[PDB]
Parts: sequence; C-alpha cells; structure tokens
Amino acid sequence: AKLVCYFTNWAQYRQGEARFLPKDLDPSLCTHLIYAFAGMTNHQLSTTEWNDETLYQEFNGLKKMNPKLKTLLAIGGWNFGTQKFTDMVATANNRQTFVNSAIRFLRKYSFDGLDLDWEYPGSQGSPAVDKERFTTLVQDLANAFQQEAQTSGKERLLLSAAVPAGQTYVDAGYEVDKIAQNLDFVNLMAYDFHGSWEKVTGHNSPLYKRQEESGAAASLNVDAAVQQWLQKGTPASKLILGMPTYGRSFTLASSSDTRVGAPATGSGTPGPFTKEGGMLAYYEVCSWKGATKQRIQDQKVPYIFRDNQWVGFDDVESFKTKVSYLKQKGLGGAMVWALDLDDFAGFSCNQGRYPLIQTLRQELSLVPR
Ligand SMILES: CC(=O)N[C@@H]1[C@@H](O)[C@H](O[C@@H]2O[C@H](CO)[C@@H](O)[C@H](O)[C@H]2NC(C)=O)[C@@H](CO)O[C@H]1O
Repeated sequence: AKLVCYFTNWAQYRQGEARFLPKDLDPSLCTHLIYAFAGMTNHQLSTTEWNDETLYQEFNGLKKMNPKLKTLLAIGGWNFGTQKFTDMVATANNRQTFVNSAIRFLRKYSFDGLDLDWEYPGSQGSPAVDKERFTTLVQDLANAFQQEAQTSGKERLLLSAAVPAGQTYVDAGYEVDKIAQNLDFVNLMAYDFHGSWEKVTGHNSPLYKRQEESGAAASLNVDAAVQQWLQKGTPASKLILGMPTYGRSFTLASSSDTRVGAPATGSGTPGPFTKEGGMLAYYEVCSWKGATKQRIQDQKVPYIFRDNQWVGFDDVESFKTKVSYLKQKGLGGAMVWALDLDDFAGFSCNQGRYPLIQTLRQELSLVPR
C-alpha cells in the first residue's frame, strides 16, 4: 500500500499554530511525499516560491531519516491554470525542452519523480487538442525517464498524475487507458465534488450518492469516480484514492434549513487561519464551539453547522470508511490533500498530531513497525 501526501509551499505563510514549517514534516507518516507546486518558465520546470530551494533540501532531507521514503515534485495545481501547459505541449520541441529540464531539475534537487497536476487538459481554457497532447506528454516523460535510468544507472524517476473525478473533465482531457500504462500511479482527486460554486449545500467528498440524486449528480461521489477510472482502464494497483483534510463551507439562506441540499447564498465565512471563503481546514471545524455535527447516512460522511454556516468535511470515521472501501476495491493506496490542513501539530482537535493522516496510515497497515 501507498500513502501519498501533499505538502504545500504556501502553508508556511499562515499565522500562529497553523503555520506549517519544515519541523512539522514527519519522515515516516507517508510512503510518498509530493511537493506542491513547481511551475514553468519558457517551457522549463521552475520554482514558485522564493525559498523553494531551501524547502527542497529539508523535504528531500527527510529521506536521510527514512530511506524508504520517496519524494515527488508536482507541477501545476488549480491556480496555475492551463496556458503554460498548452503552450508547452503544442510542439515536440517544447515538450522536449520541458522533459529534459524536468530530468535535470529533479536530479539536481534530489526528487524521486514528477507528479503532473495540470488542471486540466481540454478544460479551463485548454483546447480539445490538448487531450491527445497530454497523452503524448505523459508518454514522452515516461519514456525519457526510462532512458535516463538506463544511461545513468540510477533508479528510474517516478511519474504520477493528479486526475479529476468528474466525467466532464475526464472525458475532455484524459485517454485513461493510454495514460495509465505510462503512469507509475494515479492520484485521484476524489474531493471538490460539491462546494459554494453551487447554490445548494453538498458534501466535498461523499462516498456514495444520496437517494434523491439523479442524472450527472449521481456520479459526483467517490465510488463513482473510482469505478469511472477503473472501468476506463486504470489498473486498480495504480489507482490511489485521494482524501481531503479540509471541508467545503456554505452560507445557508436560512439557519432553519440545514439539510444537505438546502439553499445556500454563497461561500461560508473564511476560516481564522486559512482565510479562504468556501473551505476550512480540518483543524478549523473539528473544534467548532456551539455547532451541531451531523452525518449524511447515504454518503458516509459528516457535516456540521452553526447558525447560517454549513460545512461538509471528513473525520476519522469517514477516513476509516474510505480506506475500507479502497481495500475492498483493491486500490493501490490513499492520497491526501494536504499535510498542512490536518491538525498537523495537534493544536486544535485534541486528537494528537496528524489525526486524520495517522488514521490513513493505521488503516492501511503502514505504521512503522
Ligand atoms: C489536490 C491537487 O492535487 N491539486 C489541486 C489543488 O490545487 C487544490 O488546492 C488548492 O490549491 C490552490 C493552489 O493551486 C490554493 O490556492 C487553494 O487554497 C487550494 N485549496 C484547498 C482547499 O486546499 C486542491 C483542493 O481544492 O484540489 C486540486 O484542485
């Protein structure tokens, strides 16, 4: 089993106890640590924060304490958008520039692989031609990594990708059967199924459909997303089930209607540390005073409300349920977005350090023995 965990290079800017610093990294918590995010400059892999090189040294330095640990660098993310990927994959020359730059960069900074997080080929401004060009990029990287291993005698660089759960994005961008052959593993982003972009409450990451749902909505759940990727050709052993350590929040139209599917007027109030309306870290909801926690029976996940605020999130129990699910489906492990949104320092939830991610590790039987 794998436990793949994302580090984010902006968590260092949060205030107080929420500030995530190198000391908070645990070398033995996860099997694979992925650094979010690198970017691109003139079609070449590049840093995004002023101190990334310092953090790369710390991050990859964890392997001295745990030599089993593998690290990867993720390029892209939601904010990064699509234009630079589109421009880079548009020609064989630009892809070659990128691929060669990536190999050099990963070797220079001591990463074990690259995670592609283009959000997304064929969507978010990216043209339809990018579906096949993404397939080609994945193949180019896989083949070049194979060649570099042969030439250098070094252990081959890993290639993974973070991929969307929703059919609209999957069909616009992803030749699943083809890319799954060339990826070492596939990080399924089984979250952001619902959120304050929608005019009714809905859970960030429900396991199953609700009885009331129909049409496309009935596939906006973890089980449907997993089955989608498997049926379209991803080997179960390569499919890694993403898990969110955050929730999605709403302002309710009325404090008297707190149901799943209740009318909402917009994003929930920003959290005191995360300061992003519409999301909250686990540590911002686990200890919410004077609130009412509820469970969506069909969907196997909790929500919580207080006055006109409503948040769908994951807890220890829902993580356990999801690991039982992934094991039943024979998946390759779990992925988590993100280290710094769990109660990484045990300051809020009275559950110790990393209560959610330690749950994943325990349920996957990955506890350091
Ligand atoms: C999850 C993953 O592998 N990739 C995506 C992430 O980028 C995204 O997190 C969001 O990243 C933005 C930077 O690109 C941040 O500005 C934003 O705060 C952050 N959101 C959260 C809730 O952490 C995650 C989660 O939405 O999903 C993918 O879209």
